[PDB]
Amino acid sequence: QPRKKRPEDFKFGKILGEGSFSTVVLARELATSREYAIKILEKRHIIKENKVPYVTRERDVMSRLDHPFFVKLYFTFQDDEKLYFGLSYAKNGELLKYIRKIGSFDETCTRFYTAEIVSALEYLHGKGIIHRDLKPENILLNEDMHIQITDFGTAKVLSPESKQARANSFVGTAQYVSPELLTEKSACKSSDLWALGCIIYQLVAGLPPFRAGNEGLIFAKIIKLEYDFPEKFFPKARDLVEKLLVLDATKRLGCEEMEGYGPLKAHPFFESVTWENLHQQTPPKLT
Ligand SMILES: Nc1ncnc2c1ncn2[C@@H]1O[C@H](COP(=O)(O)OP(=O)(O)OP(=O)(O)O)[C@@H](O)[C@H]1O
Ligand SMILES: O=C(O)[C@@H]1CCC(=O)N(CCc2ccc(Cl)cc2)[C@H]1c1ccccc1Cl
Ligand code: NA
Ligand code: NA
Ligand code: NA
Repeated sequence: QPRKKRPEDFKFGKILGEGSFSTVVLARELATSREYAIKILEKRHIIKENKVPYVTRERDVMSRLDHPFFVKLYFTFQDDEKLYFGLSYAKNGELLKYIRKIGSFDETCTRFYTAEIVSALEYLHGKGIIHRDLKPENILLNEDMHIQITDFGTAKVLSPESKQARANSFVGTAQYVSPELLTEKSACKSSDLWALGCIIYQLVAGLPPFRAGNEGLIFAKIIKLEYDFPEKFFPKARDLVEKLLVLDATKRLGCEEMEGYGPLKAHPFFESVTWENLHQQTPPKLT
């Protein structure tokens, strides 16, 4: 392995963002001149806030990933005060920023970005991992405008030894949380497909489908499947969303009980998509 890195091996630049318990800084490694986004956590805070399992989970999960549509974890290190994660830098930031600025994506852009998310989930689920907090804030964009999914401290590696399907930790974001987590108190891979349906809806409509000024109101709508489509919504995309936003998690297109990603990739909304080539394709410009 390469020499373990230390803070003094880098020059830090701007803060890229600040979370409730972490700060991400842009950094240049002196010996190479490479750029990294380094996520830095104060140990005393992680302890106070009961976040040790989160930090451990983030490292363990990201260490297993090796796919172009995910933020890469290159290294970790620590000192007396802090934990450090050396991540790929996604220069163009959050997908959410683009939704806010443009309001709606056109059909070509919706299809392209949805296809990348589907490709990423196929990989993640193939490794028996549930994301559990999939949302536009956690889909970053690299310099070439391909996706880089992030935020794995609330992900779950399902145990292959027990053929585990359900995860019991209560994690997520209200607009994207699945009805099974609310009613049955567990999530499954298909919970991410529910989140996918909410995201596709959001790209086209400009708002996620279950929305309210507080969480409990959103929960009430999710479990009733209470949402509507705006009058103009690409029809094949509406069909796809209606096949993802299904209360019964065993009936969502793409889930294991529905025979997996093949039928999802075969949906008519994706007819023009070349799946094998996506990360090397030039993304359509977002206008
Ligand atoms: N790999 C990266 N490249 C570029 N920006 C990043 C990267 N990882 C995280 N960020 C940005 O850094 C900011 C802080 O991220 P961080 O994980 O610390 O908190 P968060 O996910 O925004 O909030 P919370 O963790 O409280 O839910 C976020 O806005 C994120 O968009
Ligand atoms: O578990 C691991 O893979 C490593 C191994 C080295 C190590 O001791 N740690 C961190 C242990 C830890 C976690 C949280 C706090 Cl608040 C303090 C110590 C883990 C760690 C080191 C650096 C950066 C992140 C992490 Cl999770
Ligand atoms: Na996040
Ligand atoms: Na985060
Ligand atoms: Na959340």
